[PDB]
Amino acid sequence: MSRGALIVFEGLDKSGKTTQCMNIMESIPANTIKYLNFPQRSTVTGKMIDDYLTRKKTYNDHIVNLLFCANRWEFASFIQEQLEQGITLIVDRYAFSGVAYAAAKGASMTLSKSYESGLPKPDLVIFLESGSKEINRNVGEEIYEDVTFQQKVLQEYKKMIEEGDIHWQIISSEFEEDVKKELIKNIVIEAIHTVTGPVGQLWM
Amino acid sequence: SRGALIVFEGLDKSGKTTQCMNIMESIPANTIKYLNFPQRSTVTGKMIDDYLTRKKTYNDHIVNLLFCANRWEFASFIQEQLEQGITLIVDRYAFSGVAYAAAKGASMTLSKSYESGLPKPDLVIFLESGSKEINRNVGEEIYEDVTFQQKVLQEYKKMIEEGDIHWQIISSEFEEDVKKELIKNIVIEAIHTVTGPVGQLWM
Ligand SMILES: Cc1cn([C@H]2C[C@H](O)[C@@H](COP(=O)(O)OP(=O)(O)O)O2)c(=O)[nH]c1=O
Ligand SMILES: Cc1cn([C@H]2C[C@H](O)[C@@H](COP(=O)(O)OP(=O)(O)O)O2)c(=O)[nH]c1=O
Ligand SMILES: [Mg+2]
Repeated sequence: MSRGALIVFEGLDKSGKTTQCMNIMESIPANTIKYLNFPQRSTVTGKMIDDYLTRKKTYNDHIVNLLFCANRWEFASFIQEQLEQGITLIVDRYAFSGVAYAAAKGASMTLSKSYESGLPKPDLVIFLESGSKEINRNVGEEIYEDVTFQQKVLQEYKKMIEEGDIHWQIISSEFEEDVKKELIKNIVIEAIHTVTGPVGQLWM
Repeated sequence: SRGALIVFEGLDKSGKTTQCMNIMESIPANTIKYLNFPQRSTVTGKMIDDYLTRKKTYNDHIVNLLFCANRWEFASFIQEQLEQGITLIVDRYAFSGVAYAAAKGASMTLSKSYESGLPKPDLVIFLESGSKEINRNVGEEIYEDVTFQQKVLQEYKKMIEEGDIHWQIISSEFEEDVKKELIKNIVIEAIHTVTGPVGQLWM
C-alpha cells in the first residue's frame, strides 16, 4: 500500500547509469532509499563474477550466465523485504541485463527469461541510451567491452522493450546532462509517491 | 598424490549419508573432509532447503540453477583441498543435478553444460536401492515420489553408460556390515591410486 518502489536502471557499458544512480541517491531522503547493484560482489558468486569480468579467471558462457542469475536470486528476499518496509530500491542492472547479455553471447532470449522468472517485478525500468560517443567509449578494459558485441546487446534490449509487459522508460542520449538529471529525478520521486499494492513477480 | 575426489550418488533414501559417515569414522579425520550437496549453509543452500521442504516454490529452471550454482560456490574450495592433499567425501554432486533436472524434463546435454568445468570426481559410488529403500519415499520432501524416483533412475543409468567417469554400483543385497566394509575398501583403495592433476568434468 505504501511499500517502497523498485526502480531499475539498464543500459550498455558506459551509458552513465551508475552516475545517474548516484544522482538519484543524493537527491532523495537518505533513510528511505537504498542502492543495490548487480552483480552484487559481496557474495561468493559475486566474487566469481568479479573474477570473470576482470579477466582473472574464465568460465563457460553457460556458467557465467547462471552465476549472474543466481547472484540476483541470492537477493530476491532482501529486495522483497526492503520494499515491504517502505524502502525504495534503486537497482543498477537486473534481470534485463542478464537476458540481454546472455542472449548477445548466443543464448535464447526466452530460455533466459525463465531463469529470472519469479524475481520481484520492477515498477519502473529506466533505460539510458548511449550515443556514438558513448558506444565508442568501450575501450575494452572489462571482458564485455567490444563494439559489435555492445550492438548485439543493444538489439536484445530492444526486443525486451518491445514486448510491453514491463513498464520501461527510455531516456534519449541527446539530453544535456543537467536535463537528464532532472528528468530522471522527477519520474523516480513520482514512482515513490504513488507506488501501491503488493510486490509483483517478474515474467510469471 | 593429491586428494581423491570421491562422490556418492543414489536415489532418495538410498543410504548415502549413512555410508558417507561410516567412511568419516574409519579414516584419519585429518586428511579427509565431508561435503554435502546441496550445501545448506549458503544463501542458495537455504533457498534449496525451503524448496525441498515446500516452504517456497520456484520454476523448475530456477531450482536446477540454484543447485548448480550451489556446487559452483564450492568449486574453488574443492580444487584447493584436493591439491593440498585432502580427500573429499562428497554427498551428491553434478550427477544428482543432471539426473533430477532431466527427470523433470530438462535436456541432459544442456544440464551437463552447466556442470561443465567443475572438479572431476575420481570415483563415484552409486548406492543401488532395494524395495525397502524405494518404498521409503513417501512424499516427505518434494521429490520422494516413487514414480518420479523411477525416472531419476533412468537418468542415472544413462550417465553410468557413458564410459566417461569411474563408477561403482554397490548392490542393495549386501547387509550393513559387509556393505560398510566394501565401500570402506574401494574408498581406501581409491585414495591410494590417485595420480595426475585434478581433472575437469565434462570439459
Ligand atoms: C547484472 C549483469 C551484468 N552483466 C555485465 C554488465 C557489465 O558488462 C558487467 C558489469 O556490470 P556492472 O556491475 O553494472 O558494471 P558496469 O558499470 O560496467 O555496467 O556485467 C551481465 O553480463 N549480466 C548480468 O546479469
Ligand atoms: C545435489 C542435488 C540434489 N537434488 C535433490 C536430491 C534430493 O531429492 C534432495 C536432497 O538431497 P540430500 O540433501 O542429499 O538428502 P537426500 O539425498 O537424503 O535426499 O536434493 C537435486 O534435485 N539436484 C541436485 O543437484
Ligand atoms: Mg531425500
